Amino acid sequence: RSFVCEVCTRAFARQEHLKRHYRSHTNEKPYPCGLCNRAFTRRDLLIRHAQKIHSGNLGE
Ligand SMILES: [Zn+2]
Ligand SMILES: [Zn+2]
Repeated sequence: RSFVCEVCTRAFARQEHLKRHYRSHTNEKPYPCGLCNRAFTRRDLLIRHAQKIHSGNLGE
């Protein structure tokens, strides 16, 4: 069929192309804020981000 990335469901036509593109889909910021569309490296950071700007109440 086609080489589609298993992270953003994109499309390709080569294995080496999607290969190097997959390397940037695992060591990326695993804490994407779902309020401002940002990214963090630590989990404690994402909490201090919303609780200080968005909000808290268990969530965000
Ligand atoms: Zn991708
Ligand atoms: Zn945010």
